[PDB]
Amino acid sequence: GLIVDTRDVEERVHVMRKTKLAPTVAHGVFNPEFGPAALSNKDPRLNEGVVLDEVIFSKHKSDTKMSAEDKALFRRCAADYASRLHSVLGTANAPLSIYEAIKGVDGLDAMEPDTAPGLPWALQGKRRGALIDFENGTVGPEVEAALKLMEKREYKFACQTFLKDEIRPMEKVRAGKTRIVDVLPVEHILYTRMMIGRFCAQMHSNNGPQIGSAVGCNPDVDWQRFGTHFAQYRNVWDVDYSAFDANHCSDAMNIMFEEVFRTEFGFHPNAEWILKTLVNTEHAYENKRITVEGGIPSGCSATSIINTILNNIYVLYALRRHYEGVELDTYTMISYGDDIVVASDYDLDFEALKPHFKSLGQTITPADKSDKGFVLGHSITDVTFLKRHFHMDYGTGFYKPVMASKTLEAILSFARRGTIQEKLISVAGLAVHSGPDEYRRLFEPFQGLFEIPSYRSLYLRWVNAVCGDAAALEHH
RNA sequence: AUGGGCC
RNA sequence: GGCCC
Ligand SMILES: [Mg+2]
Ligand SMILES: [Mg+2]
Repeated sequence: GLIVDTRDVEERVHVMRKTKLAPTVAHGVFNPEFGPAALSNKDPRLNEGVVLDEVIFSKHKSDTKMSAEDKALFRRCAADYASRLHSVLGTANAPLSIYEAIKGVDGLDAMEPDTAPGLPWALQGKRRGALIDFENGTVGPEVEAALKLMEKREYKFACQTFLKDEIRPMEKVRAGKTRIVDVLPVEHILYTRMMIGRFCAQMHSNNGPQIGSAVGCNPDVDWQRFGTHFAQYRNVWDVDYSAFDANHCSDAMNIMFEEVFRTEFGFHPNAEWILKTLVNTEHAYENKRITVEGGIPSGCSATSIINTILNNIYVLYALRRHYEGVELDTYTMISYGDDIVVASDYDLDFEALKPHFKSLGQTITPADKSDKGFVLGHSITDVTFLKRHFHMDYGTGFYKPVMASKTLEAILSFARRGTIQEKLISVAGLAVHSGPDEYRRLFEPFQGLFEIPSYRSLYLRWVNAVCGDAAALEHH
């Protein structure tokens, strides 16, 4: 978004730490073009004269402003999408109890007991268990006091910046393109869950093309559902954004929140108010305090669902800004945050749509880059969604999420000390869809050192997961 | 080092 | 704990 202020405060918030990721035996063998993200300025792998802390805020280039006519247009799309959405989810969106916000419900995971609390708790050595009782689902004085404030709508907060200790393409490491997480205070997360926790549960349970969202899906078993759905259309588009999160303009955010979370849909009046506190935020990084306008704080605030809803409304608004008579049935789409798959039988011109996404401050481009702009005819077996391809399992005939072996190799070449065993059994679950031969190759560097799940066991597990009867069929 | 999914 | 946004 738009960085309006850049002040320097005396007290300092720490981030620059060492990476917990370490090279495994696989690394020496596979030799991936991947590595831990740069977390320091003194990182020897960084390109000369490349200032880390400067490349982290280079995503905030502007809070694009919309005219009155586009705003009224956007509002129309938001209300149309809100309509479909709640039409499918229902309208039992009353607040959750504090107990229910902490433990969650069906469709909603409980809160994480041992993660960061945000500010200003980080300036007091307090963990999450020190503020909240994740057992009995209870909160302490500070929190409760903070809840009243939020009830009063007089709550003020700041985001704590964290560099993401993940593996990335070496090109992005060297370019110091480490991604960051805007850790919000723990009370904010909780209150958000109270205000919109039921809604999020419903979204997770109802994931699919109908609501245009994959949040809460399980690739292993939903690829079949999503795959058959999309192979059903003439055109399919793998659309990429750049800085989706950052490029949400206040206009757009403010209109979605107003349109999707109205009290008539069952929401407590504070739902709209809490979300709106994500627009203009103050971000604390070491000795720096940075006030930003526009953009959704990445990681802490039903971030995925908000990013997904917006994505749906962006597509409907672009199409409508270019074509006449466009409705939600004109096309079909599933998204997960910024990740998106769009499909239609009309020769929709996504090359012409670019400017219209620009009118929102968003930059769309084809996934398959080598191709000059968006083409037509592409089928679902060409796109990526959630870093997985849609391939046909020749054993069952079901679609299966296949990850690129280069990616898998990367994942297997770095690990957090003392978790290699768990991680493997975890990655095996993903590798099984590559096939027997690839599966063997991938884990070969680990054989005789860890327990590698057999291809057969994970395969049988999958077949049942995806379609229990298909398993029974193989027995009749 | 996180929101949220999925194991 | 691990992956995916
Ligand atoms: Mg502004
Ligand atoms: Mg994609």
